[PDB]
Amino acid sequence: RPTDIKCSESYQCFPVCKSRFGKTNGRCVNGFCDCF
Repeated sequence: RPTDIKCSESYQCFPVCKSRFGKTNGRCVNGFCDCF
């Protein structure tokens, strides 16, 4: 899902998603993290 976690770049999200939600990967969509 998309979130409201602000980011400039994807490598910011990926570990945050893996840490928080336990998702496989994340990507910065339109300046906000999307985890999947």
